[PDB]
Amino acid sequence: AQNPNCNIMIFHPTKEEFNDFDKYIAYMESQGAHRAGLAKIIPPKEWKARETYDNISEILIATPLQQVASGRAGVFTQYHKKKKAMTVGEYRHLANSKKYQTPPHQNFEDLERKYWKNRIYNSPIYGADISGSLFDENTKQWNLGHLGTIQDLLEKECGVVIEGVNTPYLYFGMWKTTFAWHTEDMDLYSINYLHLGEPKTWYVVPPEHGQRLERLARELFPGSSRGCGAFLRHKVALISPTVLKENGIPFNRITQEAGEFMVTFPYGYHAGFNHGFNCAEAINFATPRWIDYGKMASQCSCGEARVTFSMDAFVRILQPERYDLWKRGQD
Ligand SMILES: O=C(O)CNC(=O)C(=O)O
Ligand SMILES: [Mg+2]
Ligand code: NI
Ligand SMILES: [Zn+2]
Repeated sequence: AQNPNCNIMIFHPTKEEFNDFDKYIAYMESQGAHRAGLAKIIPPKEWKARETYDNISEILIATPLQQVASGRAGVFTQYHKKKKAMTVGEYRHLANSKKYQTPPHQNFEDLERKYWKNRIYNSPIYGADISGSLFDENTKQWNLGHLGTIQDLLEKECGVVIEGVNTPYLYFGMWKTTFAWHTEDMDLYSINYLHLGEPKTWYVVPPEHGQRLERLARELFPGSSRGCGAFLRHKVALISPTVLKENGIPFNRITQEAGEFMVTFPYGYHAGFNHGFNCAEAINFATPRWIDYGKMASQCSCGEARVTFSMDAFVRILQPERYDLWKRGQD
């Protein structure tokens, strides 16, 4: 069995190997990369996402989100307070202001310490989930707006033809902006490219041990657990590495830098934070190996998780017994 310790693997494809996306995902899985829940892919030196970023300040962040925490430093939830619209140029200046900027630090480890000590005491503002792309249309390799669609994958594997679309999303971050512990919708893969700026630190639980994280989360967030049998779908709960280690939860960590891709694998729980002003692009995707994970994915029916249009068909086809209850939670 490849990668039996479930370590995060780092890949360096050549320009030739970067042509065929599906083939390279399958290669990484042949080497056991999925067992970690997360992999890093460093593009060949010949590749570029686009020519320059010199012209992005006019993108609008229609609904910036202030991430307000409650709890203790290592075990907290966050809620998103909506803020007035602002441009990427305005948001960058805000991220760099004395109130929000990255503090002085020695290295990524010191910064990680400072994040887990102090996160709860601040409310950083995140531009998340913005439909769009920063890949040049002429970038042919690993262009996250040109991937094979999940609808097409389901049609190819299972024969069924469904409505829905699959487009990328932009994320503009600042120091302490936080992504809560989650798996993807329908336990899909994700791919995330850090276009520019400061790093992103990731934490991940191997898929084979995801239920260990769920059981700890039920213990740590007991009211939330009574409210919903899949409350991690709400994407609000944070648990620190120290707390994970105290409770014996297997996990790994890695820091993504500008120019790098990360892939999350089906049912790989992940969480993390941004180091400073940055911009990422991410999209969900599927492969044949996903289908069994999609059939078994948990679902939130309490009403909180509210998701895209395209998840309807995935539930309806892969999980027809759950469909009626889940759709009630959507409506
Ligand atoms: O970058 C972020 O804020 C969160 N991204 C992801 O959870 C992802 O790419 O799957
Ligand atoms: Mg612009
Ligand atoms: Ni994710
Ligand atoms: Zn719920």
